[PDB]
Amino acid sequence: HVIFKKISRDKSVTIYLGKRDYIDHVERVEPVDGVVLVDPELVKGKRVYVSLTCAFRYGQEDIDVMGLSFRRDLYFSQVQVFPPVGASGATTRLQESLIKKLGANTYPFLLTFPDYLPCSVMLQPAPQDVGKSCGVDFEIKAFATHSTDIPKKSSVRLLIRKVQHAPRDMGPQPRAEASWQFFMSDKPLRLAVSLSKEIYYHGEPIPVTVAVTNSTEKTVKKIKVLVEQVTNVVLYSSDYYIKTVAAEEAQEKVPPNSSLTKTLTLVPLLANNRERRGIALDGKIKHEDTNLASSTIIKEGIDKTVMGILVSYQIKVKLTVSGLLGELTSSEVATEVPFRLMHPQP
Amino acid sequence: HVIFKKISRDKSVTIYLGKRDYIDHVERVEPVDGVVLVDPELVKGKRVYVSLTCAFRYGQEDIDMGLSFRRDLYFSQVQVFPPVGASGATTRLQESLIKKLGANTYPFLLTFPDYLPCSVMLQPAPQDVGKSCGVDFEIKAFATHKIPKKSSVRLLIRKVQHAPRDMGPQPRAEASWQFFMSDKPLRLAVSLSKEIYYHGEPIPVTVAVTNSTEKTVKKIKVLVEQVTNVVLYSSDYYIKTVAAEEAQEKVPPNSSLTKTLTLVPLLANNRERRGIALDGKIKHEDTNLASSTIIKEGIDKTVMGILVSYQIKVKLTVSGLLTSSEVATEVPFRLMHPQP
Repeated sequence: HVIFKKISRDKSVTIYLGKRDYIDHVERVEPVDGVVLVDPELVKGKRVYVSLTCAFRYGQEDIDVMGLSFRRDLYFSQVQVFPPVGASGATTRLQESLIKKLGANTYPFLLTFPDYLPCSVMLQPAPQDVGKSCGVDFEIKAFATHSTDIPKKSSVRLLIRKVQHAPRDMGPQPRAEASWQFFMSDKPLRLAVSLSKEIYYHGEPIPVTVAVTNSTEKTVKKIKVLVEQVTNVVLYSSDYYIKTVAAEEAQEKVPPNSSLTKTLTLVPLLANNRERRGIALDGKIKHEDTNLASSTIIKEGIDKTVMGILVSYQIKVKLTVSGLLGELTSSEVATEVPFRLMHPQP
Repeated sequence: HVIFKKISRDKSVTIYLGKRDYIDHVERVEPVDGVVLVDPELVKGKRVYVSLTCAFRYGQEDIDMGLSFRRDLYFSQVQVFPPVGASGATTRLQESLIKKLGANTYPFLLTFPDYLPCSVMLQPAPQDVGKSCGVDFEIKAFATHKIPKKSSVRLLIRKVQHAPRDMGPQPRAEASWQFFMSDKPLRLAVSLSKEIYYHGEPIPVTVAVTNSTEKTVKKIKVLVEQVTNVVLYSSDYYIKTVAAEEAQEKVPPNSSLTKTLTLVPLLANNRERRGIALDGKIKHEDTNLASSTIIKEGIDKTVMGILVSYQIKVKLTVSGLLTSSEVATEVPFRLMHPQP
């Protein structure tokens, strides 16, 4: 979108990139295309490498106590860029323009993503947690190696994002119908759930049309619709945990042998969901305001399991019915229907 | 398709067309291009118009007798005689027919707008002896002094859709359920082979079910459902099962099963059934089940007529701890004729 630079401490290696965000489509991931500008006197008789790193990070910064920092590399790849051996391969329009502008000391790099990688997802801390941080982030590091024996001064690092957008074509209209049976009763309780579409945007309302046809003597006390964020953490073992994001309930109760068809609109927002621990968010560039994490789309039929933070969404409708032992005691019937919460295509 | 003619009863107007079927590509509909041969002695001082008409029709004959309903969903007409100046843009078909027939041929072009249905009829029951319903298209050329019936000539045409070049995503539907006592879930997932299927082509329905409840899934049943939308004065719906298959396998508590069942929706298995949507006929010939209607996205006017869509319904019979619970989810697909 716009060309940005970062110069190393010793001013030996300068890195150039065209964009911060790199879009993961299901079929293919957008490659990291860029150039490095070197000072030939400063890089005389040393090798320069450009690396791409995907890291699972845990920060902890307690005042007066300790500073513990944890890191696990899910991906690491590097290509040599200096000294040049022959001509470079296929170059992008961005790379060709930048070599043309800067000069002869400019050298291109291309780092690619495989199929088994997550996206830039961070986890929200509580006000109980002052220095705690958790998330998956992507890094490009250009470094020189004076091998007369890695200097920190020659190395220059820059944060990037692997992002997913909403697909060109929408999925099926997500809908489910259920007919439940009780202790001895011949008559059933029927529930039908329907959403307006498969994919919703951040801030967009979700019209959940719910159609309950109660034909029993049982009274439906309240009907509750809730947006559930399914957060999956994969590292050594796969760990699923569910959190409620947005919730609304109808004012009307459903009578015995009577039906109700009501549509309920739910808006999931981070502005309503602040201060809660473990809420998955879309990864920041540098300390800016963010939203709730986008739905992760994984490539089908891949060999290796995807590690990191994987985010799923679902509409749950809960029905409290008057169960056994009378009207005073109650039991639950539920339906879960998944959906995608995603950013629009630019 | 070859060139065909129909002559007026008084032999005043002869209409020529190159084809009967006109393809509704979603972005633009194929226009009706033709010519009209006229007799100048019989048409001296008269005005000739060629019209295109879309009509919803209903017929009733003999129970206790005659009733016919008609709604013109579309009407447009163009004047051809007497000619004022020169013709506009002409197709190669129009130019070839003007040269071959001579001086008294006049071209017509009648275009379709975006909001129109396709040629869809409805199948009657065995007992329904004189009952017929459907949306049909008409081309009519007529002379005007007051319009005589003898001077007019009418000719049936079809608005048809074929399967698009670009196919949509692989159709997937997931749903989970929690029962009355147990907080344990039952998850059902459905996947299809294709987004678009052809007439006669088998549909592989891959059903995946993971049981965590204390309850047993007795039978798994898959249905091909024809959804028929009749729009005139209000939007009305009815759903009819076309093809049905059930698997012999049952799913126990704390178990998982993935099964793939094959269904072939055909009219041959669905004859003698009332309300079944069918692709419109030319004249009494054998047809198939109606093709899935594709409507242009973001159009201003509501589409009237008979609109046909297809869906895969899978329902699981879940036995309790009197009668068993049923849980179901739906997934759409398209059933269409292939590209010529």
